[PDB]
Amino acid sequence: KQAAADRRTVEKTWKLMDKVVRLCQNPKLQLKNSPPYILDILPDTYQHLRLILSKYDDNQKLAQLSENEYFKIYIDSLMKKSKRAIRLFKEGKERMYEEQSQDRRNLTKLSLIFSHMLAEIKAIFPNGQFQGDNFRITKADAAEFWRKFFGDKTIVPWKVFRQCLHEVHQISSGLEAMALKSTIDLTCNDYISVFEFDIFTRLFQPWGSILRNWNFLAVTHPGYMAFLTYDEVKARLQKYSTKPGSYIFRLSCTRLGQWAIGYVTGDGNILQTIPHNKPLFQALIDGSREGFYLYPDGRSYNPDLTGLCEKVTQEQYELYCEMGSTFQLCKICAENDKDVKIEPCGHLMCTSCLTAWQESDGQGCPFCRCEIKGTEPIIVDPFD
Ligand SMILES: C[C@H]1CCCN(Cc2cc(C(F)(F)F)c3nn(-c4cccc([C@]5(c6nncn6C)C[C@@H](C)C5)c4)c(=O)n3c2)C1
Ligand code: NA
Ligand SMILES: [Zn+2]
Ligand SMILES: [Zn+2]
Repeated sequence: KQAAADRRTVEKTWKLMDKVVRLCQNPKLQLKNSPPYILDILPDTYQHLRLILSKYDDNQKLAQLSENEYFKIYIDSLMKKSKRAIRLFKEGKERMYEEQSQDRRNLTKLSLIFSHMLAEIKAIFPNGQFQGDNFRITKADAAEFWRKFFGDKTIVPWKVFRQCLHEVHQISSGLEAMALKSTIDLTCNDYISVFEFDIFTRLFQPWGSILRNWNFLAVTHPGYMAFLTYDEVKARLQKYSTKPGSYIFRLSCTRLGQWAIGYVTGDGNILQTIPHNKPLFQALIDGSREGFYLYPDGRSYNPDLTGLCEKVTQEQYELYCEMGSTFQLCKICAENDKDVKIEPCGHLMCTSCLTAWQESDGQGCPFCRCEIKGTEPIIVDPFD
Protein backbone atom coordinates (compact mmCIF):
# COMPACT_ATOMS: atom_id res chain seq x y z
CA LYS A 1 0.00 0.00 0.00
CA GLN A 2 1.78 3.10 -1.33
CA ALA A 3 1.23 6.64 -0.02
CA ALA A 4 -1.29 8.97 -1.77
CA ALA A 5 0.39 10.80 -4.68
CA ASP A 6 -0.30 14.31 -3.37
CA ARG A 7 1.66 17.42 -4.53
CA ARG A 8 4.10 17.11 -1.57
CA THR A 9 4.92 13.49 -2.53
CA VAL A 10 5.39 14.43 -6.24
CA GLU A 11 7.82 17.19 -5.21
CA LYS A 12 9.89 14.77 -3.14
CA THR A 13 10.54 12.84 -6.38
CA TRP A 14 11.75 16.05 -8.09
CA LYS A 15 14.20 16.77 -5.26
CA LEU A 16 15.57 13.21 -5.49
CA MET A 17 15.63 13.46 -9.29
CA ASP A 18 17.61 16.71 -9.19
CA LYS A 19 20.22 14.97 -6.97
CA VAL A 20 20.56 12.11 -9.54
CA VAL A 21 21.09 14.70 -12.33
CA ARG A 22 23.73 16.54 -10.22
CA LEU A 23 25.60 13.25 -9.48
CA CYS A 24 25.41 12.24 -13.16
CA GLN A 25 26.80 15.62 -14.31
CA ASN A 26 30.36 14.69 -13.21
CA PRO A 27 32.55 15.01 -16.34
CA LYS A 28 34.62 11.98 -15.22
CA LEU A 29 31.48 9.81 -15.78
CA GLN A 30 31.00 11.15 -19.36
CA LEU A 31 27.19 10.87 -19.18
CA LYS A 32 26.39 13.99 -21.30
CA ASN A 33 26.84 11.85 -24.43
CA SER A 34 25.91 8.40 -23.00
CA PRO A 35 22.68 6.59 -24.01
CA PRO A 36 19.86 6.28 -23.08
CA TYR A 37 20.82 9.79 -21.76
CA ILE A 38 19.84 10.05 -18.05
CA LEU A 39 20.64 13.81 -18.19
CA ASP A 40 17.76 14.18 -20.77
CA ILE A 41 15.39 11.57 -19.26
CA LEU A 42 15.09 13.00 -15.71
CA PRO A 43 14.40 16.62 -16.93
CA ASP A 44 11.83 15.20 -19.45
CA THR A 45 10.24 13.21 -16.59
CA TYR A 46 10.08 16.36 -14.45
CA GLN A 47 8.46 18.35 -17.35
CA HIS A 48 5.87 15.54 -17.87
CA LEU A 49 4.96 15.52 -14.16
CA ARG A 50 4.57 19.32 -14.34
CA LEU A 51 2.32 18.92 -17.42
CA ILE A 52 0.17 16.41 -15.42
CA LEU A 53 -0.08 18.83 -12.45
CA SER A 54 -1.23 21.64 -14.84
CA LYS A 55 -4.08 19.43 -16.11
CA TYR A 56 -5.21 18.63 -12.52
CA ASP A 57 -5.02 22.34 -11.54
CA ASP A 58 -7.58 22.47 -8.67
CA ASN A 59 -8.29 20.86 -5.27
CA GLN A 60 -10.89 18.42 -6.69
CA LYS A 61 -8.74 17.51 -9.73
CA LEU A 62 -5.76 16.92 -7.38
CA ALA A 63 -7.96 14.71 -5.15
CA GLN A 64 -8.70 12.50 -8.23
CA LEU A 65 -5.02 12.36 -9.22
CA SER A 66 -3.63 11.50 -5.76
CA GLU A 67 -6.07 8.55 -5.63
CA ASN A 68 -5.25 7.24 -9.16
CA GLU A 69 -3.87 3.71 -8.62
CA TYR A 70 -1.42 3.99 -11.54
CA PHE A 71 -0.12 7.47 -10.51
CA LYS A 72 0.47 6.34 -6.94
CA ILE A 73 2.55 3.33 -8.16
CA TYR A 74 4.40 5.57 -10.64
CA ILE A 75 5.43 8.20 -8.00
CA ASP A 76 6.34 5.45 -5.50
CA SER A 77 8.58 3.64 -8.09
CA LEU A 78 10.17 6.90 -9.27
CA MET A 79 11.03 7.76 -5.65
CA LYS A 80 12.51 4.26 -5.08
CA LYS A 81 14.60 4.22 -8.27
CA SER A 82 15.96 7.78 -7.72
CA LYS A 83 17.04 6.79 -4.18
CA ARG A 84 18.66 3.59 -5.53
CA ALA A 85 20.65 5.69 -8.02
CA ILE A 86 21.90 8.02 -5.22
CA ARG A 87 22.77 4.91 -3.12
CA LEU A 88 24.72 3.62 -6.15
CA PHE A 89 27.02 6.70 -6.29
CA LYS A 90 27.44 6.68 -2.50
CA GLU A 91 28.65 3.01 -2.46
CA GLY A 92 30.33 2.91 -5.85
CA LYS A 93 32.63 5.86 -5.03
CA GLU A 94 35.58 5.81 -7.54
CA ARG A 95 34.10 2.69 -9.26
CA MET A 96 31.38 5.01 -10.72
CA TYR A 97 34.11 6.55 -12.97
CA GLU A 98 35.24 3.19 -14.47
CA GLU A 99 32.84 2.50 -17.41
CA GLN A 100 33.10 -1.35 -17.19
CA SER A 101 32.40 -1.66 -13.44
CA GLN A 102 29.27 -3.40 -12.09
CA ASP A 103 28.30 -0.07 -10.38
CA ARG A 104 28.24 1.63 -13.85
CA ARG A 105 26.39 -1.39 -15.29
CA ASN A 106 23.78 -0.89 -12.52
CA LEU A 107 23.55 2.81 -13.48
CA THR A 108 22.82 1.70 -17.08
CA LYS A 109 20.07 -0.65 -15.80
CA LEU A 110 18.50 2.26 -13.85
CA SER A 111 18.88 4.54 -16.92
CA LEU A 112 16.85 2.01 -19.00
CA ILE A 113 14.21 1.83 -16.26
CA PHE A 114 13.85 5.67 -16.17
CA SER A 115 13.60 5.69 -20.01
CA HIS A 116 10.84 3.04 -19.89
CA MET A 117 9.03 4.93 -17.04
CA LEU A 118 9.05 8.08 -19.17
CA ALA A 119 7.53 6.33 -22.20
CA GLU A 120 4.96 4.69 -19.88
CA ILE A 121 3.85 7.94 -18.18
CA LYS A 122 3.59 9.68 -21.60
CA ALA A 123 1.41 6.84 -22.93
CA ILE A 124 -0.83 6.66 -19.81
CA PHE A 125 -1.05 10.44 -19.32
CA PRO A 126 -0.80 11.73 -22.95
CA ASN A 127 -0.73 15.57 -22.78
CA GLY A 128 -0.89 15.28 -18.95
CA GLN A 129 -4.45 13.84 -18.84
CA PHE A 130 -5.11 10.30 -17.55
CA GLN A 131 -6.19 7.94 -20.37
CA GLY A 132 -5.17 4.55 -18.84
CA ASP A 133 -8.76 3.32 -18.65
CA ASN A 134 -9.07 4.14 -22.45
CA PHE A 135 -5.62 2.70 -23.44
CA ARG A 136 -5.56 0.82 -26.75
CA ILE A 137 -3.90 -2.63 -26.57
CA THR A 138 -2.69 -3.12 -30.15
CA LYS A 139 -3.45 -6.90 -30.43
CA ALA A 140 -7.19 -7.68 -30.03
CA ASP A 141 -6.62 -11.20 -28.69
CA ALA A 142 -4.19 -9.67 -26.12
CA ALA A 143 -6.80 -6.97 -25.33
CA GLU A 144 -9.44 -9.63 -24.68
CA PHE A 145 -7.15 -11.31 -22.11
CA TRP A 146 -6.51 -8.02 -20.24
CA ARG A 147 -10.18 -7.11 -20.13
CA LYS A 148 -11.18 -10.64 -19.08
CA PHE A 149 -8.80 -10.99 -16.13
CA PHE A 150 -8.30 -7.36 -15.08
CA GLY A 151 -11.31 -5.44 -16.49
CA ASP A 152 -10.51 -1.75 -16.86
CA LYS A 153 -7.39 -1.86 -14.60
CA THR A 154 -4.48 0.16 -15.91
CA ILE A 155 -1.95 -1.72 -13.71
CA VAL A 156 -1.93 -5.05 -11.79
CA PRO A 157 0.64 -6.71 -9.46
CA TRP A 158 3.04 -9.18 -11.26
CA LYS A 159 1.73 -11.85 -8.77
CA VAL A 160 -1.85 -11.61 -10.17
CA PHE A 161 -0.74 -11.13 -13.81
CA ARG A 162 1.45 -14.30 -13.85
CA GLN A 163 -1.29 -16.44 -12.26
CA CYS A 164 -3.85 -15.29 -14.81
CA LEU A 165 -1.39 -15.62 -17.72
CA HIS A 166 -0.67 -19.19 -16.60
CA GLU A 167 -4.46 -19.90 -16.94
CA VAL A 168 -4.11 -19.34 -20.78
CA HIS A 169 -0.39 -19.93 -21.51
CA GLN A 170 1.35 -22.35 -19.13
CA ILE A 171 4.61 -21.25 -17.46
CA SER A 172 6.63 -24.37 -16.61
CA SER A 173 9.09 -23.24 -13.91
CA GLY A 174 10.19 -20.61 -11.38
CA LEU A 175 13.14 -19.66 -13.54
CA GLU A 176 10.96 -19.26 -16.64
CA ALA A 177 8.52 -17.08 -14.66
CA MET A 178 11.50 -15.00 -13.38
CA ALA A 179 12.83 -14.64 -16.96
CA LEU A 180 9.31 -13.66 -18.10
CA LYS A 181 8.96 -11.09 -15.30
CA SER A 182 12.21 -9.37 -16.35
CA THR A 183 10.85 -9.21 -19.93
CA ILE A 184 7.38 -7.79 -19.24
CA ASP A 185 8.12 -5.76 -16.08
CA LEU A 186 10.25 -3.15 -17.89
CA THR A 187 9.93 -0.55 -15.11
CA CYS A 188 11.09 -3.20 -12.52
CA ASN A 189 8.38 -2.20 -10.02
CA ASP A 190 6.64 -5.63 -9.49
CA TYR A 191 3.56 -4.38 -11.40
CA ILE A 192 2.50 -4.96 -15.01
CA SER A 193 0.87 -1.89 -16.60
CA VAL A 194 -1.39 -2.11 -19.68
CA PHE A 195 1.44 -0.27 -21.55
CA GLU A 196 4.06 -2.89 -20.56
CA PHE A 197 1.52 -5.58 -21.59
CA ASP A 198 1.00 -3.84 -24.97
CA ILE A 199 4.79 -3.70 -25.62
CA PHE A 200 5.36 -7.40 -24.77
CA THR A 201 2.35 -8.60 -26.85
CA ARG A 202 3.40 -6.50 -29.85
CA LEU A 203 7.00 -7.91 -29.71
CA PHE A 204 6.10 -11.54 -29.23
CA GLN A 205 2.86 -11.73 -31.29
CA PRO A 206 0.84 -13.78 -32.20
CA TRP A 207 -0.92 -14.10 -28.81
CA GLY A 208 -1.89 -17.78 -29.34
CA SER A 209 1.73 -18.93 -29.06
CA ILE A 210 3.25 -15.85 -27.26
CA LEU A 211 5.40 -17.84 -24.75
CA ARG A 212 6.73 -20.08 -27.56
CA ASN A 213 7.62 -16.92 -29.55
CA TRP A 214 9.31 -15.38 -26.52
CA ASN A 215 11.23 -18.57 -25.59
CA PHE A 216 12.50 -19.02 -29.15
CA LEU A 217 13.14 -15.38 -30.23
CA ALA A 218 14.48 -13.87 -26.99
CA VAL A 219 15.61 -16.66 -24.63
CA THR A 220 17.48 -19.00 -27.00
CA HIS A 221 18.02 -17.20 -30.41
CA PRO A 222 21.64 -16.14 -31.13
CA GLY A 223 20.51 -13.13 -33.17
CA TYR A 224 18.79 -11.52 -30.15
CA MET A 225 20.70 -8.56 -28.77
CA ALA A 226 18.30 -6.99 -26.20
CA PHE A 227 18.49 -3.08 -26.02
CA LEU A 228 21.24 -1.72 -28.25
CA THR A 229 21.85 1.71 -29.80
CA TYR A 230 22.52 1.71 -33.57
CA ASP A 231 26.23 2.41 -32.88
CA GLU A 232 26.44 -0.81 -30.78
CA VAL A 233 24.58 -2.76 -33.56
CA LYS A 234 27.26 -1.49 -35.99
CA ALA A 235 30.15 -2.38 -33.63
CA ARG A 236 28.61 -5.82 -33.14
CA LEU A 237 28.32 -6.45 -36.92
CA GLN A 238 31.67 -4.68 -37.79
CA LYS A 239 33.72 -7.81 -37.10
CA TYR A 240 31.42 -9.64 -39.62
CA SER A 241 31.31 -6.82 -42.25
CA THR A 242 33.13 -9.43 -44.46
CA LYS A 243 30.08 -11.82 -44.32
CA PRO A 244 26.93 -10.55 -46.07
CA GLY A 245 23.69 -11.82 -44.60
CA SER A 246 25.02 -11.57 -41.01
CA TYR A 247 22.21 -10.11 -38.88
CA ILE A 248 21.02 -9.35 -35.36
CA PHE A 249 17.68 -8.09 -33.98
CA ARG A 250 17.46 -5.63 -31.13
CA LEU A 251 15.05 -3.54 -29.06
CA SER A 252 15.18 0.25 -29.06
CA CYS A 253 14.35 2.31 -25.98
CA THR A 254 13.09 5.06 -28.38
CA ARG A 255 10.73 2.64 -30.28
CA LEU A 256 9.12 0.47 -27.55
CA GLY A 257 7.14 -2.48 -28.85
CA GLN A 258 9.08 -2.75 -32.12
CA TRP A 259 12.10 -4.72 -33.33
CA ALA A 260 15.01 -3.38 -35.38
CA ILE A 261 16.95 -5.95 -37.52
CA GLY A 262 20.49 -4.83 -38.34
CA TYR A 263 22.23 -6.68 -41.18
CA VAL A 264 25.18 -6.81 -43.55
CA THR A 265 24.20 -5.99 -47.18
CA GLY A 266 25.83 -7.65 -50.26
CA ASP A 267 28.06 -4.58 -50.64
CA GLY A 268 29.31 -4.69 -46.99
CA ASN A 269 27.19 -1.86 -45.48
CA ILE A 270 25.24 -2.28 -42.21
CA LEU A 271 21.60 -1.35 -42.65
CA GLN A 272 18.54 -1.81 -40.49
CA THR A 273 14.87 -2.69 -41.08
CA ILE A 274 11.86 -2.21 -38.74
CA PRO A 275 9.35 -4.98 -39.41
CA HIS A 276 5.63 -4.14 -39.68
CA ASN A 277 2.99 -4.97 -37.01
CA LYS A 278 3.55 -8.69 -37.85
CA PRO A 279 5.51 -11.49 -36.11
CA LEU A 280 9.32 -11.10 -36.00
CA PHE A 281 9.65 -14.81 -36.94
CA GLN A 282 7.81 -14.18 -40.24
CA ALA A 283 10.18 -11.27 -41.06
CA LEU A 284 13.18 -13.53 -40.30
CA ILE A 285 11.72 -16.35 -42.41
CA ASP A 286 11.04 -13.98 -45.33
CA GLY A 287 14.46 -12.34 -45.15
CA SER A 288 16.19 -15.73 -44.94
CA ARG A 289 14.42 -17.00 -48.11
CA GLU A 290 15.38 -13.76 -49.90
CA GLY A 291 19.05 -14.01 -48.78
CA PHE A 292 19.15 -10.91 -46.52
CA TYR A 293 19.09 -12.59 -43.04
CA LEU A 294 21.35 -15.69 -43.10
CA TYR A 295 23.84 -15.62 -40.19
CA PRO A 296 22.59 -14.60 -36.72
CA ASP A 297 25.41 -12.74 -34.93
CA GLY A 298 27.63 -13.79 -37.87
CA ARG A 299 27.33 -17.56 -37.02
CA SER A 300 26.58 -20.16 -39.78
CA TYR A 301 23.64 -21.91 -38.05
CA ASN A 302 20.30 -20.13 -38.55
CA PRO A 303 17.61 -21.78 -36.39
CA ASP A 304 14.53 -23.22 -38.11
CA LEU A 305 11.72 -20.74 -37.23
CA THR A 306 8.92 -22.39 -39.33
CA GLY A 307 7.85 -24.29 -36.19
CA LEU A 308 6.32 -21.05 -34.83
CA CYS A 309 4.02 -20.82 -37.92
CA GLU A 310 2.22 -24.13 -37.19
CA LYS A 311 12.96 -27.16 -24.68
CA VAL A 312 14.57 -24.27 -22.72
CA THR A 313 16.99 -25.41 -19.96
CA GLN A 314 17.19 -23.91 -16.46
CA GLU A 315 20.72 -22.71 -17.26
CA GLN A 316 19.48 -20.74 -20.31
CA TYR A 317 16.85 -18.90 -18.18
CA GLU A 318 19.48 -18.14 -15.52
CA LEU A 319 21.85 -16.53 -18.09
CA TYR A 320 18.93 -14.63 -19.65
CA CYS A 321 18.12 -13.15 -16.16
CA GLU A 322 21.62 -11.53 -15.77
CA MET A 323 20.69 -8.19 -17.44
CA GLY A 324 17.44 -8.00 -15.44
CA SER A 325 16.72 -6.83 -11.90
CA THR A 326 15.29 -10.08 -10.47
CA PHE A 327 17.99 -11.09 -7.91
CA GLN A 328 15.59 -9.98 -5.11
CA LEU A 329 12.85 -12.38 -6.38
CA CYS A 330 12.26 -15.84 -4.79
CA LYS A 331 13.52 -18.43 -7.36
CA ILE A 332 11.02 -21.04 -6.23
CA CYS A 333 7.69 -19.16 -6.62
CA ALA A 334 8.86 -16.21 -8.81
CA GLU A 335 6.14 -14.04 -7.20
CA ASN A 336 7.39 -12.98 -3.72
CA ASP A 337 10.68 -11.27 -2.84
CA LYS A 338 13.38 -13.15 -0.90
CA ASP A 339 12.91 -12.33 2.81
CA VAL A 340 14.63 -15.24 4.61
CA LYS A 341 18.14 -16.69 4.62
CA ILE A 342 18.77 -20.33 5.49
CA GLU A 343 21.61 -20.99 7.94
CA PRO A 344 24.33 -22.08 7.57
CA CYS A 345 24.31 -22.46 3.73
CA GLY A 346 22.91 -18.96 3.05
CA HIS A 347 20.41 -19.77 0.29
CA LEU A 348 17.59 -17.22 0.07
CA MET A 349 13.86 -17.62 -0.57
CA CYS A 350 10.46 -16.12 0.48
CA THR A 351 8.82 -17.03 3.84
CA SER A 352 5.89 -18.86 2.12
CA CYS A 353 8.21 -21.14 0.17
CA LEU A 354 10.30 -22.02 3.18
CA THR A 355 7.19 -22.80 5.24
CA ALA A 356 5.75 -24.88 2.34
CA TRP A 357 9.17 -26.62 2.04
CA GLN A 358 9.36 -27.42 5.81
CA GLU A 359 5.81 -28.85 5.62
CA SER A 360 6.65 -30.95 2.51
CA ASP A 361 10.18 -32.36 2.27
CA GLY A 362 12.15 -30.37 4.88
CA GLN A 363 15.11 -32.74 4.52
CA GLY A 364 17.65 -29.95 4.20
CA CYS A 365 17.80 -26.70 2.19
CA PRO A 366 15.76 -26.90 -1.06
CA PHE A 367 18.86 -25.75 -3.04
CA CYS A 368 21.89 -27.47 -1.45
CA ARG A 369 20.27 -30.14 0.82
CA CYS A 370 22.43 -28.96 3.78
CA GLU A 371 20.82 -29.27 7.22
CA ILE A 372 18.71 -26.22 8.13
CA LYS A 373 20.15 -25.15 11.50
CA GLY A 374 18.25 -21.84 11.42
CA THR A 375 16.63 -19.07 9.39
CA GLU A 376 17.17 -15.31 9.44
CA PRO A 377 14.91 -12.56 8.02
CA ILE A 378 16.70 -10.46 5.34
CA ILE A 379 16.06 -7.67 2.79
CA VAL A 380 17.40 -8.27 -0.73
CA ASP A 381 18.11 -5.49 -3.21
CA PRO A 382 18.09 -6.34 -7.00
CA PHE A 383 21.74 -5.20 -7.23
CA ASP A 384 23.11 -7.69 -4.64
C1 LIG B 1 20.86 1.38 -24.86
C2 LIG B 1 22.32 0.96 -24.66
C3 LIG B 1 23.03 1.83 -23.65
C4 LIG B 1 24.46 1.36 -23.39
C5 LIG B 1 24.47 -0.11 -22.99
N1 LIG B 1 23.81 -0.96 -24.00
C6 LIG B 1 23.97 -2.38 -23.69
C7 LIG B 1 23.06 -2.87 -22.59
C8 LIG B 1 23.46 -2.75 -21.21
C9 LIG B 1 22.70 -3.16 -20.18
C10 LIG B 1 23.11 -3.02 -18.77
F1 LIG B 1 23.11 -4.18 -18.13
F2 LIG B 1 24.32 -2.52 -18.66
F3 LIG B 1 22.30 -2.23 -18.09
C11 LIG B 1 21.43 -3.74 -20.49
N2 LIG B 1 20.47 -4.22 -19.70
N3 LIG B 1 19.48 -4.66 -20.58
C12 LIG B 1 18.27 -5.21 -20.07
C13 LIG B 1 17.80 -4.83 -18.82
C14 LIG B 1 16.61 -5.36 -18.36
C15 LIG B 1 15.90 -6.26 -19.14
C16 LIG B 1 16.36 -6.63 -20.40
C17 LIG B 1 15.59 -7.61 -21.28
C18 LIG B 1 16.51 -8.81 -21.47
N4 LIG B 1 17.12 -9.17 -22.57
N5 LIG B 1 17.86 -10.32 -22.30
C19 LIG B 1 17.67 -10.63 -21.05
N6 LIG B 1 16.84 -9.73 -20.48
C20 LIG B 1 16.39 -9.74 -19.09
C21 LIG B 1 15.12 -7.00 -22.63
C22 LIG B 1 13.76 -6.75 -21.92
C23 LIG B 1 12.51 -6.87 -22.78
C24 LIG B 1 14.11 -7.92 -20.96
C25 LIG B 1 17.55 -6.09 -20.86
C26 LIG B 1 19.81 -4.43 -21.89
O1 LIG B 1 19.17 -4.68 -22.89
N7 LIG B 1 21.06 -3.85 -21.82
C27 LIG B 1 21.86 -3.42 -22.85
C28 LIG B 1 22.42 -0.52 -24.22
NA1 NA C 1 6.32 -2.75 -14.23
ZN1 LIG D 1 8.92 -18.04 -2.84
ZN1 LIG E 1 21.30 -24.17 0.88
